[PDB]
Amino acid sequence: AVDFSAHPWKAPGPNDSRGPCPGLNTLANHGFLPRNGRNISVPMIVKAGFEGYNVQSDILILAGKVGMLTSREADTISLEDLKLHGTIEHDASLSREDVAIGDNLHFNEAIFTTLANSNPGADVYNISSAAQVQHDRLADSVARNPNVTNTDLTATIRSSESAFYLTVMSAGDPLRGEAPKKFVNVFFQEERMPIKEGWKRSTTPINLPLLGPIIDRITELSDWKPTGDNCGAIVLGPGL
Amino acid sequence: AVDFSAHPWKAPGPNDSRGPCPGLNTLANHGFLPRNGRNISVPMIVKAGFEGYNVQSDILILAGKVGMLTSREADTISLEDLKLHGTIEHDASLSREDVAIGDNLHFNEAIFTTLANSNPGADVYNISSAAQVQHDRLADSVARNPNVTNTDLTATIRSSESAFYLTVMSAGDPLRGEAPKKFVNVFFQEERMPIKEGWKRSTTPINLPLLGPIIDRITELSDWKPTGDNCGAIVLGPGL
Ligand code: HEM
Ligand code: HEM
Ligand SMILES: *[C@@H]1O[C@H](CO)[C@@H](O)[C@H](O)[C@H]1NC(C)=O
Ligand SMILES: *[C@@H]1O[C@H](CO)[C@@H](O)[C@H](O)[C@H]1NC(C)=O
Ligand SMILES: *[C@@H]1O[C@H](CO)[C@@H](O)[C@H](O)[C@H]1NC(C)=O
Ligand SMILES: *[C@@H]1O[C@H](CO)[C@@H](O)[C@H](O)[C@H]1NC(C)=O
Ligand SMILES: *[C@@H]1O[C@H](CO)[C@@H](O)[C@H](O)[C@H]1NC(C)=O
Ligand SMILES: CCCCCCCCCCCC(=O)O
Ligand SMILES: CCCCCCCCCCCC(=O)O
Ligand SMILES: CCCCCCCCCCCC(=O)O
Ligand SMILES: [Mg+2]
Ligand SMILES: [Mg+2]
Repeated sequence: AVDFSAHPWKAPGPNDSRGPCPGLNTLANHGFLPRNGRNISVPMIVKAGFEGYNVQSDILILAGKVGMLTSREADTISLEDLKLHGTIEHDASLSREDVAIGDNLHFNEAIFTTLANSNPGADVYNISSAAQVQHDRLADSVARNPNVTNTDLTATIRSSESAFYLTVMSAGDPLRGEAPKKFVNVFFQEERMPIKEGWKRSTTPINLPLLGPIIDRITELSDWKPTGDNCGAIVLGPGL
Repeated sequence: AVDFSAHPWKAPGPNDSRGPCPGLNTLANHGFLPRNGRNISVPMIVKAGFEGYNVQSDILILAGKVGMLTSREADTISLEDLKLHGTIEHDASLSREDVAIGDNLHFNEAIFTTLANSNPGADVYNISSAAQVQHDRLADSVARNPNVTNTDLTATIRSSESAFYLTVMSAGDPLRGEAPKKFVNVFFQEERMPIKEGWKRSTTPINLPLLGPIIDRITELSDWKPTGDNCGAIVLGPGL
């Protein structure tokens, strides 16, 4: 009963709220979430992620309610609210700069180069390439950001995000933990579902049982180590 | 204008969900929240706290959305869900036991003795008595619970809770940070608004600007120090 032809991609206008998350931004750009990116609740996110990507309520409720903390409203956010550093938003992003040394909100092609150039010799990104990218992005933050934060929690969130692009933008079974570069690149660079390019919503549900072993393997292959205090404390609201 | 005659106290039935919070339990017991204690949203908490206690949306949105993390639902909790240790629920409670060594959910008269016996020779509890109680309760946990968690965050939450009973159950201006023992005792022991005893909803709004100096003073007088790592990390959801 979901009609993708009734969900065309449209570029956001200058006052349409967009955040640091390509997943939610893409849903908004197709009208699965409000195109203005505002007044978004967790039930709305659950429905949009199901309809758009076949992502299940388990992960979207867990992440969604943490995301709600970033606004001043009782039960909604704007997508831009999610840029709040140290709730979910973190250093060593795949396509954004660290907030201490740049723009933690907008897609940045220079940052994205690392991901774009990963898995040489193949037309997919996969678990080993995803891990290499995480290793390299963290190394970049440690090199260049004097305020870098790197904890078990940020590392887990980062692997979760890599698992998302490998699964949601997959061509075959999302279980395989690989996704066409052509699909993933459109997802990040244009925050668009690559429909003309051949992408289709997964027919396999993407939930925590599916993602968990992928996340853990990405972490394992990334050669991640604690670097500092390692306290997994999140920011509980804006303006504290 | 709030009609308290239309909000009578009724004892919870066997299937009514109740949690570790006397504030929310009392609102449920008067039907300001659903008497069954289920499917409770942050907007419902905001409205109930305003109507019942004149507590404003600043504190209830902030605390409410953190409380939402304790359930598996998109935008509601059951009151019992709030017992989840390490989200809001903490050791050295005023009226509950530490989860590692007892029941962190139900009112416990033996624990409550410390509060009940505080401020000898006055008919109010006040900021100095509240601080002494927090000191003594923490000392008890440090003595008897080898797994005690005691951090900047838990200390702040604890002082916030003491500030709540001093203000919401006040007779005079809540600014004064003192409340009749007869009112506070009914609040904890029966999770009832002490209307027959003479209590009335504050005509002064109770918000973060009002609570903040009370919180800080309680902490200052309590001779507080952190335990161990002093890591302000919360549990982000159940079953992790
Ligand atoms: C469930 C609700 C969601 C919330 C609240 C959320 C929130 C966020 C936030 C705050 C970030 C920024 C982290 C950072 O890079 O600093 C982010 C990144 C990301 N999210 Fe989401 N997200 C959600 C769902 C999704 C979904 C459904 C996808 C699907 C593919 C997704 C894919 C991503 C990816 C790939 C990134 C990494 C961007 C980068 O590192 O540059 N997210 N998310
Ligand atoms: C006017 C509103 C409220 C009042 C007056 C109030 C009052 C209190 C008090 C006095 C305690 C301490 C109980 C003790 O130490 O034995 C407490 C504990 C608690 N409250 Fe509230 N509360 C209010 C709102 C909230 C809200 C909105 C939430 C979350 C949605 C919440 C969650 C809790 C939790 C989880 C505890 C347990 C902490 C612990 O003792 O371990 N409260 N509350
Ligand atoms: C936000 O959404 C709620 C729920 O649908 C609605 O009642 C409210 O009017 C909306 N506000 C705006 C500004 O659109
Ligand atoms: C990822 O693809 C590369 C190149 O095809 C391959 O060498 C590597 O084994 C793959 N890793 C996984 C986990 O499939
Ligand atoms: C960031 O690091 C610099 C250099 O160490 C330091 O002066 C500054 O206080 C830090 N800022 C934050 C946000 O901690
Ligand atoms: C209400 O909470 C119950 C658990 O108490 C949960 O099963 C249900 O999905 C929630 N939703 C509704 C429809 O009330
Ligand atoms: C609390 O009451 C006691 C006894 O009346 C008094 O000694 C003490 O100074 C009071 N403290 C405050 C903060 O008012
Ligand atoms: C296995 C744990 C995954 C959930 C981590 C906490 C919530 C953050 C959501 C991660 C997804 C995202 O950030 O896009
Ligand atoms: C300013 C840091 C506090 C962050 C919010 C956590 C919960 C606030 C405590 C509210 C009182 C209560 O738990 O009943
Ligand atoms: C319930 C905890 C929330 C905040 C507790 C610590 C700060 C005191 C209140 C904030 C005062 C203010 O700046 O308006
Ligand atoms: Mg980031
Ligand atoms: Mg407790």
